[PDB]
Amino acid sequence: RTLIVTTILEEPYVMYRKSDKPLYGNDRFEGYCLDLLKELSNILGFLYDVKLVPDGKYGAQNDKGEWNGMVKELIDHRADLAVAPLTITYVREKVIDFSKPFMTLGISILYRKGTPIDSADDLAKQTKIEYGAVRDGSTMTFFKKSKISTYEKMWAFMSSRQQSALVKNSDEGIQRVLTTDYALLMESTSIEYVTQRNCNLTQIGGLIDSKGYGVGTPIGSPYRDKITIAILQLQEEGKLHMMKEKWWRGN
Ligand SMILES: N[C@@H](Cn1ccc(=O)n(Cc2ccccc2C(=O)O)c1=O)C(=O)O
Ligand SMILES: [Cl-]
Repeated sequence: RTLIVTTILEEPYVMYRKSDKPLYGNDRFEGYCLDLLKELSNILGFLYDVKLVPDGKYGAQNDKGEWNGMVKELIDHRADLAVAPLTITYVREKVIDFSKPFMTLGISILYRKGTPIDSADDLAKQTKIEYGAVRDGSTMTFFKKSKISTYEKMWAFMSSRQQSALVKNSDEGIQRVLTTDYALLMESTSIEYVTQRNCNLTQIGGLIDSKGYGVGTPIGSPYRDKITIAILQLQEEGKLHMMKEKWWRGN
């Protein structure tokens, strides 16, 4: 059985290789998730075929309980595994299984260096520095559903200034931090990726929430626990660290 692996284009997890050489099948791709998949294949001993998810979505549910994205590929048994920066969540666990996480991350703050600002409190108790998040993304949702006193104030701040505090996308948000007295709330993985490449930017404070990326499988898949095992081995031997450094390290 050659396993079908659903995944999604997302830098630096999954990208097309910058090459016109005759590369076919799995060889067309590179990135952290491709390296992880290669290690998993070698530990477990499986053949695999990487397939980009056709609708280009991670996976969410409609009012009819119908799913899309990589999650739907697994549910429909059109993929054996999903190896991507796919968040392990309560709603997804109802319909698919996940290995234990290969990466743990959380919302944090991206801002300029050399400022007194040190945490989320330093932003909430002031208005001279604008702060927001990518509109309609996981990060904004967190602040909109959070009952944590301090994050309720931040959302009340971001929302009252929806037009200029909530950006269109990461690229826009990053440029906004670079070109104005602005702080962007974004996942720690992305902040790390951007700060490695912009010496003028830095992360502020610690993790605001916590979640992990896991390998998705259909419910009952006999590969799930084996993949967890392999992940732990990689973690313990320092391979996940070197895999992360390989892709994240900048100049
Ligand atoms: N992990 C998410 C998808 N995903 C993946 C990488 C990632 O950086 N983000 C964060 C993100 C991407 C684009 C725009 C906004 C945001 C955000 O942090 O809100 C994700 O939401 C999921 O599983 O649905
Ligand atoms: Cl588990």
